[PDB]
Amino acid sequence: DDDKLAAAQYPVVNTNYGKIRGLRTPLPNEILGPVEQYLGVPYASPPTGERRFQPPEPPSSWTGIRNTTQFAAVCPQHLDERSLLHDMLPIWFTANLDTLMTYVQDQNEDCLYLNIYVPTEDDISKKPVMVYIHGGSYMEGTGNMIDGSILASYGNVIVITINYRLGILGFLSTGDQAAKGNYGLLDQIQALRWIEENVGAFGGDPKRVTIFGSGAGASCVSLLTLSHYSEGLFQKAIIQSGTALSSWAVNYQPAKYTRILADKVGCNMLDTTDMVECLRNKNYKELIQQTITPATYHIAFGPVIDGDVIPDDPQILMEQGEFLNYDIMLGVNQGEGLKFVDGIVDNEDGVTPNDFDFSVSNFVDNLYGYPEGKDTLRETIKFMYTDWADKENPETRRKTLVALFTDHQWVAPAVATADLHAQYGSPTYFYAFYHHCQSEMKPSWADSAHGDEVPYVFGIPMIGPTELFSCNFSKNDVMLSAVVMTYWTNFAKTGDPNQPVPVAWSRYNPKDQLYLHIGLKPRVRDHYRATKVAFWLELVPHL
Amino acid sequence: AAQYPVVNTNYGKIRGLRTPLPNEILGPVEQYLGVPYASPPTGERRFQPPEPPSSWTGIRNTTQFAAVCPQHLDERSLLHDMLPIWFTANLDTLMTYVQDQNEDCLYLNIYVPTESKKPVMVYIHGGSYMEGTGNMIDGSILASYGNVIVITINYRLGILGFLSTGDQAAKGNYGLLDQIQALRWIEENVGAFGGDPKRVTIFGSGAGASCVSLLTLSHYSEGLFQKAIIQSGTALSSWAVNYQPAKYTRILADKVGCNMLDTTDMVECLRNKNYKELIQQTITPATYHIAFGPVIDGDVIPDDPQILMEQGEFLNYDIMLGVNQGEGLKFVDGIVDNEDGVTPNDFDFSVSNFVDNLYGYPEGKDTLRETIKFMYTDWADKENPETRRKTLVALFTDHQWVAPAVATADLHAQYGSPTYFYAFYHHCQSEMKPSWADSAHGDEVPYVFGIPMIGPTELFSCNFSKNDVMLSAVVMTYWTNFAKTGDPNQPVEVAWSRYNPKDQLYLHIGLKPRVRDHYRATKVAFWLELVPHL
Ligand SMILES: *[C@@H]1O[C@H](CO)[C@@H](O)[C@H](O)[C@H]1NC(C)=O
Ligand SMILES: *[C@@H]1O[C@H](CO)[C@@H](O)[C@H](O)[C@H]1NC(C)=O
Ligand SMILES: *[C@@H]1O[C@H](CO)[C@@H](O)[C@H](O)[C@H]1NC(C)=O
Ligand SMILES: *[C@H]1O[C@H](CO)[C@@H](O)[C@H](O)[C@H]1NC(C)=O
Ligand SMILES: [Cl-]
Ligand SMILES: [Cl-]
Ligand SMILES: [Cl-]
Ligand SMILES: [Cl-]
Ligand SMILES: [Cl-]
Ligand SMILES: [Cl-]
Ligand code: NA
Repeated sequence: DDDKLAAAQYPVVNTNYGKIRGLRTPLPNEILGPVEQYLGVPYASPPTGERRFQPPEPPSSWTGIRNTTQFAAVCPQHLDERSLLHDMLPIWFTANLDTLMTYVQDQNEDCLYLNIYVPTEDDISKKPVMVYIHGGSYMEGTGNMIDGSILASYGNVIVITINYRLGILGFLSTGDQAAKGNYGLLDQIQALRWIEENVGAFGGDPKRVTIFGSGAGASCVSLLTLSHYSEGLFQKAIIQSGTALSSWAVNYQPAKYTRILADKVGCNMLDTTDMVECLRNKNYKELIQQTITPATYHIAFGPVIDGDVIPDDPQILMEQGEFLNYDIMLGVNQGEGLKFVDGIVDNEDGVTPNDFDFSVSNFVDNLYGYPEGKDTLRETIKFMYTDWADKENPETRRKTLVALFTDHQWVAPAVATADLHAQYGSPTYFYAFYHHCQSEMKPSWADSAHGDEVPYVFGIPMIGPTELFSCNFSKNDVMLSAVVMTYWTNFAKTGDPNQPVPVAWSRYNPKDQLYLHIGLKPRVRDHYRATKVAFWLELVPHL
Repeated sequence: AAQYPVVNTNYGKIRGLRTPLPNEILGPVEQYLGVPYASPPTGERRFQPPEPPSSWTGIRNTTQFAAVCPQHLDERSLLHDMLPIWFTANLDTLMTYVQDQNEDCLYLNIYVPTESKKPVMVYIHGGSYMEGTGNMIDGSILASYGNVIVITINYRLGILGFLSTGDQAAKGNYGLLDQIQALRWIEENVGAFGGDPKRVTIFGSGAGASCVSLLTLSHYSEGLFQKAIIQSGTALSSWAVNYQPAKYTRILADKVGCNMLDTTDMVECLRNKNYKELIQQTITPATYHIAFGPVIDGDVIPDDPQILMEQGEFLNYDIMLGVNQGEGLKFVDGIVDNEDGVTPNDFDFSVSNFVDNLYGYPEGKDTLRETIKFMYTDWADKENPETRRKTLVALFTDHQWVAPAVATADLHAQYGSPTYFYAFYHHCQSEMKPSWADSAHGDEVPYVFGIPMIGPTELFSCNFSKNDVMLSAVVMTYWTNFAKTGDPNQPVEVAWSRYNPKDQLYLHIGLKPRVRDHYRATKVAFWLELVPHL
């Protein structure tokens, strides 16, 4: 280096595709060191024209030095704001999205970019790498929305956020060879390949890559641990409030929704090859502006069992042992399913016996459909989710309904995953998350909800302002963020959330079933919601 | 001499005895033993309702127990293995009471304290309708301690009390009608003993509690008592009522040479048999059921007890009822290992058999079996073999005692009739009880009758401490306050709140008595609400 100061302030890295120039970025927090930011790094060719509804290809090489100093365009996205998938998004998701200048007026089908946050800290070795897969129900979001600077600086790990194709463009499938689906997953895989080959140039360790995600990102992470395409690309996974086993994780009726789309957009031809080519040439505004409403608690565009990328049912893939070679941390938040009681809560924060019966009846219609012994099943669910010690209390009735949806959609599938992963000694760690930041939009009576661990994972309380991310942070929030980031980055470094940086988080196994209660008072407990989980995992599959 | 008090009854004068009690600060008691309350149910009056007794001239001695009703003591029986540890598990020391038997057995015993007209507590013994006697309970301590008259009764048992053809040849329920006739006698005569016929409480344990429950639901009981205490039994359990009397009467009649198909001829033939010929026969009912007991006759018991309760027949009475923590102890006989545990195989076997025996085959038997297995598994400690033992005791206790007691209480308290509920959580030290066992079937009886205030007796079967003495005083005060006022808190203690279906307040009775709520509410709702849909 000749101009050593320029080389420090505007660091240049030589990738396999050419040189890029990033930005050394100080962090306002006095005790956090600067990070190098490389924003808008292309990891694949633009999936445009004939590459729409096709797997991603490697990016083009270049000569000279390419600036990677600001966020690239976001993947095209729209979704009906009354959609159940839209209403299940975190309380902070939309407001934070609208903060992004790239989101607001820089959507582009050319969107396969990633963002890299490198600690400037000097190890006097190669740093662990944490790769984040954002949520948003497969339809919305961007890696740009998460600043990985503080996690990187606090943990002395490289943090990478990725953009992958969303919605129709990422997941359209015909259920046959014309459009095999899973484009967004293949994008994630191609990012991980790029990372494997290029992260060494940033001082990163390809042999210590952890993938992590929340919501639909956690479903993606779970699905990647079960695909042969992912092998040798990462060694650890953290799975936050999502799984491969939930009703909205996989689309079992892709052809139906693709046809509904085609007909809304002037592609009424029956031949699937011609229909796909017609959609392939449609202006993308036309496509993403359509409202294709799935059956309740299901998805219209998302991952499919294609027989290749996802060879079979996720339960079967877990039973066959695909994910056993990864160390896995996974968990849930106490009241993920808060939106389940949207509409049915009164001004005294209660629900009526009538509302309860209706809600359970609709739950069974939508999630079980018409199984052997449906009437028995509905009755047994009502019984299990009634508090017989206080059966006239309307506020308790509200709580049990949130519990029903939380248990079924998040808790039982997480525990099933944990049990399938831990059953032969593969390292497994389970958490239940009990804290949430103060937010005026949230009801007083609400527990930790869907997306509420995310501010703690990314160290947002340390950024500076008390009022950010739809939160009002306290000193306890700062402490809890530090606890969480230490566990998460320790895990990335060693596969053990207790090592090397200093309460002991014990390993999960199906026998003792130890889990970390994460809150202001972290503590190891056992058999999380054991009776309700056993209900869903053991009794119900016979009713 | 004052040692031999004479009382004029409506039928003639009787001589009893003034008995000192070992304790000097408990008053003496006058005892009138073997008082006839009905004519002998013999000859043509076998299998007929009881008639009033005959009058007599002069003074008739009522100075010793009369002969008990015929009964066989059989260790092959489950209705025998069911009986309290004190009842029959002590053998040659119970035979003391049951050796002098006679079909002429319609006698009662009266215990009058010597301290206005006194309340009267009338006790109906248990023994599965098949065995026992009032003579086995000495009412002297309860009477003297509570300042109430205590009366124990003998009623026809087994075949002679309960044989029925299921038609008009033998309508059944002779034993219940005996109890009614004793209550009539008491209503008409107890005044001569200083008793108040307007303050009569009936009480019973086990099958005696089932009898009490059934009497609250019979129009024949009207005007004979105002209060009931119902200890560890109901009208609603599988062994309370015989829904198949003709079957078992036919089996008996065939063993004994009464093979006629005409039921009038079969009954008259049975009348001609020696009673010993009858009580000797092994007649084995379906498991958890009875061969000879109360029947739905259309008269004494017009309909299913559930239906009688919903029509409100017992709404006039003030009722105290309860159960013991671990009633169903015998359910796990033979499957508890030397470390007090039960295996998962023995758990699955017990539950499966439980369902075969109590549900037979309802709409969805497999669903039912798997659901019961789920509900009685401790999913937070799935491998613990001692917990597995506890949950089996709980299964049987919940089904046979707790759920039907709560159903009875709810139906009684529904529209504001005074109702009190208890759960009994203490038992005396006994070497033939396992160290891990909770309060079992019959374990409240020594406390109700003040047995710790005398000491270990032959029948009980207990070593007693200071705590047992105090618990007896607590129980006797509640029981006798209730007989006095209808309120266990008032004579003219921890406050025992009324039971209603909303708040569901009950008294935890033990060394630390206290009011709690919603006793085993989840398990009770399982049996009462969900299961009838499975
Ligand atoms: C790269 O960014 C820097 C910083 O603003 C700018 O001076 C330089 O001209 C940029 N290079 C190109 C090719 O845009
Ligand atoms: C009544 O009992 C007394 C006291 O034992 C006795 O003196 C008398 O002979 C008895 N009367 C009879 C048997 O008629
Ligand atoms: C009472 O205690 C004695 C010790 O004096 C013991 O031998 C006996 O077995 C106990 N009795 C019962 C019924 O448990
Ligand atoms: C943050 O708390 C302040 C009071 O300190 C309040 O005015 C504001 O509405 C809160 N913001 C959120 C997003 O909860
Ligand atoms: Cl490119
Ligand atoms: Cl996210
Ligand atoms: Cl639970
Ligand atoms: Cl007579
Ligand atoms: Cl008794
Ligand atoms: Cl319970
Ligand atoms: Na700083």
